[PDB]
Amino acid sequence: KRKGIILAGGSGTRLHPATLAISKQLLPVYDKPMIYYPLSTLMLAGIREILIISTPQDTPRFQQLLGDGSNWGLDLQYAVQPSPDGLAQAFLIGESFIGNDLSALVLGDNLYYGHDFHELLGSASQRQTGASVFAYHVLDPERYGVVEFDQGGKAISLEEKPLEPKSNYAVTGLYFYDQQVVDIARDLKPSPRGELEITDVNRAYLERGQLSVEIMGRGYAWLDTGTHDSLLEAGQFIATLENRQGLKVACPEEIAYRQKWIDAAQLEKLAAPLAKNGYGQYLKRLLTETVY
Amino acid sequence: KRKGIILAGGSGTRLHPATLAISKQLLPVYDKPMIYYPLSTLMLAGIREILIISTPQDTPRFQQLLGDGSNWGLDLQYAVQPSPDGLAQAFLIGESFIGNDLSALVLGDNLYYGHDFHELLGSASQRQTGASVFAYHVLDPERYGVVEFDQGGKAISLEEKPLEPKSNYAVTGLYFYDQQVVDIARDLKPSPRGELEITDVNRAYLERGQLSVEIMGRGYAWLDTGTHDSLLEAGQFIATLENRQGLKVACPEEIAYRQKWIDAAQLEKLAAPLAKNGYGQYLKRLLTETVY
Amino acid sequence: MKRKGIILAGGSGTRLHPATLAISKQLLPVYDKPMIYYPLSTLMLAGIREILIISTPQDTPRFQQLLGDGSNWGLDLQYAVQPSPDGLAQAFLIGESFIGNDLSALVLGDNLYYGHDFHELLGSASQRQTGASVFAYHVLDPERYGVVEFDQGGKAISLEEKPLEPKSNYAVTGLYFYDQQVVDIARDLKPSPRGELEITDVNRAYLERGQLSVEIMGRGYAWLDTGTHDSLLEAGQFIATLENRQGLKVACPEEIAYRQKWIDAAQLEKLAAPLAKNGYGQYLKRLLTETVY
Amino acid sequence: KRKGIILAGGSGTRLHPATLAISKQLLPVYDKPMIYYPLSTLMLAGIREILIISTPQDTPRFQQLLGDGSNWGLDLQYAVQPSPDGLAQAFLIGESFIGNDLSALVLGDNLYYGHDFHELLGSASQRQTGASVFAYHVLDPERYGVVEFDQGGKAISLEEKPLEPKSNYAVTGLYFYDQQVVDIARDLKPSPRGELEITDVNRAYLERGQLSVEIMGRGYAWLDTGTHDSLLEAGQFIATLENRQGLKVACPEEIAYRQKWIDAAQLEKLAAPLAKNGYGQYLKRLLTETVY
Ligand SMILES: Cc1cn([C@H]2C[C@H](O)[C@@H](COP(=O)(O)OP(=O)(O)O[C@H]3O[C@H](CO)[C@@H](O)[C@H](O)[C@H]3O)O2)c(=O)[nH]c1=O
Ligand SMILES: Cc1cn([C@H]2C[C@H](O)[C@@H](COP(=O)(O)OP(=O)(O)O[C@H]3O[C@H](CO)[C@@H](O)[C@H](O)[C@H]3O)O2)c(=O)[nH]c1=O
Ligand SMILES: Cc1cn([C@H]2C[C@H](O)[C@@H](COP(=O)(O)OP(=O)(O)O[C@H]3O[C@H](CO)[C@@H](O)[C@H](O)[C@H]3O)O2)c(=O)[nH]c1=O
Ligand SMILES: Cc1cn([C@H]2C[C@H](O)[C@@H](COP(=O)(O)OP(=O)(O)O[C@H]3O[C@H](CO)[C@@H](O)[C@H](O)[C@H]3O)O2)c(=O)[nH]c1=O
Ligand SMILES: Cc1cn([C@H]2C[C@H](O)[C@@H](COP(=O)(O)OP(=O)(O)O[C@H]3O[C@H](CO)[C@@H](O)[C@H](O)[C@H]3O)O2)c(=O)[nH]c1=O
Ligand SMILES: Cc1cn([C@H]2C[C@H](O)[C@@H](COP(=O)(O)OP(=O)(O)O[C@H]3O[C@H](CO)[C@@H](O)[C@H](O)[C@H]3O)O2)c(=O)[nH]c1=O
Ligand SMILES: Cc1cn([C@H]2C[C@H](O)[C@@H](COP(=O)(O)OP(=O)(O)O[C@H]3O[C@H](CO)[C@@H](O)[C@H](O)[C@H]3O)O2)c(=O)[nH]c1=O
Ligand SMILES: Cc1cn([C@H]2C[C@H](O)[C@@H](COP(=O)(O)OP(=O)(O)O[C@H]3O[C@H](CO)[C@@H](O)[C@H](O)[C@H]3O)O2)c(=O)[nH]c1=O
Repeated sequence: KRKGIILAGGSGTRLHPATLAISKQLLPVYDKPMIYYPLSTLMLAGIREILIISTPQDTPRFQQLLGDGSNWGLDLQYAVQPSPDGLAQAFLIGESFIGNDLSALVLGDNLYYGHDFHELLGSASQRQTGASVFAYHVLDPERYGVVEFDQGGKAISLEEKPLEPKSNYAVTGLYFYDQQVVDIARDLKPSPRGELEITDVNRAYLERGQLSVEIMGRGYAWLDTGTHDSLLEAGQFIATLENRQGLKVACPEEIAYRQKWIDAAQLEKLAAPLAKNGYGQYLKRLLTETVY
Repeated sequence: KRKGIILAGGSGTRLHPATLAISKQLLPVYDKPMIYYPLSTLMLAGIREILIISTPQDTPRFQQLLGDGSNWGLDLQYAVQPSPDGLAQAFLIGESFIGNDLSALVLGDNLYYGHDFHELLGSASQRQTGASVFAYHVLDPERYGVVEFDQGGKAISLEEKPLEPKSNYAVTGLYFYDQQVVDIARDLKPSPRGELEITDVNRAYLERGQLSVEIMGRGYAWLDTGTHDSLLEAGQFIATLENRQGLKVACPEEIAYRQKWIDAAQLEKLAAPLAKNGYGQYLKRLLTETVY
Repeated sequence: MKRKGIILAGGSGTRLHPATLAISKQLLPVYDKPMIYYPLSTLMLAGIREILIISTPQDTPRFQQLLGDGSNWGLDLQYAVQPSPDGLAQAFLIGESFIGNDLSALVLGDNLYYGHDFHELLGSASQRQTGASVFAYHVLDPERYGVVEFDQGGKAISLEEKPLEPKSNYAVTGLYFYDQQVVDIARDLKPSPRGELEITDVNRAYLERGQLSVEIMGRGYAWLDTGTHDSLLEAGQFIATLENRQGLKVACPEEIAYRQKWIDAAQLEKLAAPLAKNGYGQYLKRLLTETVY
Repeated sequence: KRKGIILAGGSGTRLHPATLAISKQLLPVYDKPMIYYPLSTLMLAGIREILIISTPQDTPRFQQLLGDGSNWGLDLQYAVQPSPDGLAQAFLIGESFIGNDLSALVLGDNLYYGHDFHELLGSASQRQTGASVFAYHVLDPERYGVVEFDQGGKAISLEEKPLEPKSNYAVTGLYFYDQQVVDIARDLKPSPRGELEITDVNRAYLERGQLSVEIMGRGYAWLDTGTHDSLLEAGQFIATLENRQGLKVACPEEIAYRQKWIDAAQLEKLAAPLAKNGYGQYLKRLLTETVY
């Protein structure tokens, strides 16, 4: 059983004054709230029990939007991160929620998309020992956790936001962990950036020979919605796919239905109040159409 | 003395689930909140005393964002519209705020842009009798209030969302009124579709020969953020201009400064807390650069 | 086994007027490189090195100027003219001598495919040695396309070209793999009510013989076509977003050639040289010393 | 009478490999060939007699697209620039075309748009002395000719592509000249950059107190299609305006009709060949719709 965490707080300075009114994670990516994207990622990984961590001010907003998850066949819980003191804090704030389980963390502003993403997630969720992370070729690796490989394609080092990156492979905001993660996190000291770093967690596993770094190929899209510009680009990306296909990306209701976490009667009840816009009409259609 | 009103309420059924967490009027248009755009419109019209009308739930959000307006040389007040029962309710809700003064109303999701907009506004503002409104050629006039002209260019008829529009000219969401508006609004009954219509207010002035209809030329951009797609397009539009020019659209701080409503010292105090991001850096730069 | 490829890159481009009064739709850019690069890349990724480019009489020399005989990219490119855009199936009549007694593949010039493991999706189809293979893709407006209907078991049961009342939301994309039966099939075709020699009629002949494989191309793949002004803009934006995020380029023939070992490192450095004053040349250079997984 | 020149040559290296296929000025901007835009600019300035200069290979292609211009009420002529040796060569190549007339040069890859652009053009075009150029605030002045002003608003220096710009005002790719330009261009020698510079022509006028630098306000769009990114952005801009308005930008047939250079019957005849598409349909619509 893997438990899931969505880390959806974080500093808002950058996006002010746009996000003076709204935390980044509540802004729409095209036609739905940003949080639906990472939420769908956990769902596609087969995870139904999820802890959403956000700021004292946004946590109540998330609860209002998403409730307890029961309408979607999920178990959502919530916790507050008082200060954005680092990704790895997720595992301290989430210690009691995780228990003795395996886990997965996804970042609030990370959007993934592509063919057979469900299988890629399935493959990582099924390795019960160590940790799995994903490496993606990017233009500006200095902005991210960076992973270096040897001549044989094997991962050999990690560095957080290196001044002189050793590769162009970023470690994306999606992480699968075994039961070792909490104690690793508990032992960390803040980096010089003043954060409790997920890269330090991932390095702990790498130093024990227990970090699986899978390449997320260039056929996938991995987008960061963290700037005004990237938020725009991501909206256009989603729009182009949805308008071409007549299918929506990261509709939790659809995913719950396809996974059999809710039945047709439940989906029909979710479509009603949204019946007057394209979203509800979309849900209704999924009841009478086979989609492969 | 002309007072301003921003009508910033409205139903969110359309934009759900994106606007399930945030109403249309608080969503960013690229890099700043939507309400900054119509606010800037009033400011460019020389209006400093402005009433913001929103939903019960949104008024405190607007208040948090904007305060009393004193930081920007403005006098901002707030009122609530309990149900989106028509644009003309603005004059009932704002009857006391208006007093015996002239007024202007702008719609919360309307974004205007172009060369000599400030002169177009000033001219309408200087007309102390009757009403003034603006007509703009559009592709789908059936979505809007539509104004018909005779062979000599005189406005002859108005119709709200006509099934068979008489022209391709939409009446935009920006209206200037004399003291007659409140009593005209007070005598209106709701339309078949159940709204107290701005088009009916406008028709009352037309039928007395006191409605001025100015053509807003194709050189201007008049956009609305009413839909997912149009918000995306409005974001791209603003981004292209800002990134080309190194100037921002609808920064209230800048407009206030340029209009002499706040001095250099006040502008510097506004920029400090935003100094870590591009918006604060922008305000500071405005103190040392002459922009024509 | 060798399969031979065909790009159908003709037509009038009427929907794109007046932009296509200047150039063939297939020479217009999609973001940073000519549209034709994209379908060409698709054939290359299917392991196909010998490719006939069919175009209008006026545009044929323009493609010859851009691409040449293909030898610098390790390919064998040839050209033939379609006098009038009288149907996709005409590709097999125009290309009959080119095809000879070989397996073939046709890709449409304004079709742009992208996604994870597309390379393997192409290789599975290209490596078959019998029947026809085509791809079904869920779309919003199936009435604009060849449409495939399935029974409750997932089996293809009918094909209709541009149906006013589509039987499903699955379009048959502009990518087709054929065995040696196709030329004789095409030869017996008559113009449809639309006035064309239809690929859909070709595909129905295979279906009738139980020899049509319809593979679903899932929603994780992007299949776009640049037929409208709007569509072409959106395709450019899509490529741009990917390229700017990744530091990698989509459908660079020089890269794909180098990766398939059809050209060597020295060959690539040579291609990069004349292009080095721009970002595209710089990227080719970077590929010589960067391992990309 | 002023005569016009469109410099539509150059290598277009920044656009490789797209411009291996085609001259940059033959590539579409959204819906019509790039060259329509600068052509429309000249036409909007009242100019009917225009010389189009391009490369040896492309000049014939422009002749094929546009012909002798008689069908649009113009007199279009062509000349080859053997090598892209500087904007000022347009005055040498075009020496005989110009004769003893006033002239104007517009760059092939520059796109202007905005309210009262026609009046802005008319003012400059109708002057009968000196040189007129336009200054536009930009984010990256180092890429352009840069004009500096004194405290009084008076232009005091010009630099081409300065590493350390003295201002954020670029001199755009539109230039109006009296009879002095040809002899000025004749005396120029190639710059450090290896080019016969328009900026050198402009400084010759500035030295004699005969350069009018007019500010093109932030209300106007001035874009150029020189990078892949900027060509994309220009296309989206045009698209947004065209789809909102149901009007098209830079349609030569329209402009010619509005200026009375062609009549209705002439216009019907031009739409006929284009009727099966949205562009022909638009021309037809112009015959029976009054557009203010
Ligand atoms: C630091 C911090 C962040 N966050 C949230 C905010 C965002 O949704 C998300 C990521 O924050 P950002 O600030 O975009 O990304 P950043 O924290 O610089 O980088 C992280 O995210 C990258 C992937 O996006 C990784 O490559 C880096 O290794 C990792 O450290 O996590 C929190 O909820 N709490 C925090 O304390
Ligand atoms: C099912 C579903 C998927 N997605 C997103 C998740 C992924 O980013 C992307 C693609 O979904 P995936 O299920 O990973 O892959 P997809 O291309 O649909 O491929 C599936 O469908 C193909 C066609 O039947 C099969 O041949 C593949 O074996 C199968 O994996 O779409 C959604 O946003 N919502 C969904 O309801
Ligand atoms: C009806 C109503 C609307 N609103 C807000 C929501 C939006 O910011 C703005 C406009 O409402 P919408 O419903 O987008 O636009 P719509 O109401 O269809 O039409 C209005 O706005 C159009 C232009 O935007 C005009 O051409 C029409 O004449 C006028 O009736 O007004 C309110 O705040 N309260 C309301 O009662
Ligand atoms: C007439 C015409 C114009 N344009 C371009 C030129 C400009 O970049 C932009 C706006 O055209 P202009 O004629 O400069 O300006 P516009 O905003 O239409 O304003 C005009 O129309 C207004 C409304 O009737 C008048 O109040 C103004 O006096 C008049 O100048 O559109 C075209 O691309 N094609 C056209 O046919
Ligand atoms: C009819 C015809 C087309 N062409 C070129 C033009 C384009 O690159 C490409 C496709 O032409 P279009 O007119 O977009 O596509 P269209 O003929 O409507 O539809 C075809 O392509 C669709 C996929 O794009 C399929 O779903 C249909 O079954 C198929 O008939 O083929 C030619 O070169 N010659 C032709 O005779
Ligand atoms: C190699 C290459 C690919 N492409 C396009 C074709 C596809 O649309 C898209 C993805 O390329 P593909 O090779 O199909 O798939 P990609 O996501 O890179 O996955 C590969 O790379 C993965 C990461 O190492 C491997 O796990 C996979 O087994 C392998 O198939 O990129 C290009 O445009 N140019 C190229 O040079
Ligand atoms: C040098 C040269 C250029 N051209 C064409 C190419 C373009 O359509 C147009 C401009 O060329 P570009 O090289 O993009 O623009 P660039 O030459 O960097 O700069 C010019 O254009 C800038 C405005 O776009 C100005 O601000 C500069 O003062 C001016 O020198 O002229 C020619 O046809 N022949 C030429 O010799
Ligand atoms: C001053 C200012 C303007 N704007 C918006 C309002 C308009 O949509 C657009 C253009 O502003 P306007 O002031 O109406 O027009 P603009 O093009 O700057 O033209 C001005 O500046 C020109 C150049 O000095 C003068 O020749 C004109 O007479 C003058 O009106 O920019 C802002 O968003 N922020 C601002 O601070």
